[PDB]
Amino acid sequence: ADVVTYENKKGNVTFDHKAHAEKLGCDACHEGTPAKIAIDKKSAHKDACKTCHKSNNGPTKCGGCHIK
Ligand code: HEC
Ligand code: HEC
Ligand code: HEC
Repeated sequence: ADVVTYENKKGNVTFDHKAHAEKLGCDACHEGTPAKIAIDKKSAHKDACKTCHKSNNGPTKCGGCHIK
C-alpha cells in the first residue's frame, strides 16, 4: 500500500510508503524484487526505520514517529 499504520501502545506510527519511495527510490530499502519487509519494535528502532533517519530530517525522537 501507499500508507501503512502501525497501531501500538506508545502511539501509532504512520509510514507513508509512497512518500519514502518518491524521495529515495526502491533499492534504498528493498534488495532485489521488492517484497514485504517485516516490521517490529526491534527492526523499526534499528535498520528498518530509525537508523536511516539519523542521516536526514527523518524522525529519531520518540514523538517523531509515535503520535499519541
Ligand atoms: C524504505 C523507506 C522503503 C522504500 C524507499 C520503499 N519501500 Fe517498499 N516497503 C518498505 C517496508 C517497510 C515495507 C513493509 C510495509 C508493511 O506492510 O509493514 C514495504 C513493503 C513493500 C511491498 C510488499 C507488498 C505489499 O503488501 O505492499 C512492496 C511490493 C513494496 N514495498 C514495493 C516497493 C517499491 C516498488 C518501491 C519503490 C517505488 C518501494 N517499495 C520503496 C519500505 C520501503
Ligand atoms: C532511509 C533509507 C529511510 C528509511 C529506511 C525509513 N525512512 Fe522514514 N524518512 C526518510 C526520509 C528521507 C525522511 C525525511 C523526509 C524529508 O523530506 O525530510 C523520512 C521521514 C519519515 C517520517 C516523518 C514524516 C514524513 O515526512 O512522513 C516518518 C514518520 C517516517 N519517515 C517513518 C518511517 C518508518 C516508520 C520507517 C520504517 C517502516 C521509515 N521511516 C524508514 C528516510 C527513511
Ligand atoms: C520511527 C523511526 C520510530 C522511532 C524513532 C521510535 N519508534 Fe518505537 N516503534 C516504531 C514502530 C514502527 C514500531 C512497531 C510497532 C508494531 O507494529 O509492532 C515501534 C514500537 C514501539 C514500542 C512497542 C509498542 C507495543 O505495543 O508493543 C515501544 C514501547 C516503542 N516503540 C517505544 C519507543 C520509544 C520510547 C522511542 C524513543 C526511544 C521510540 N519508540 C522511537 C517506530 C519508532
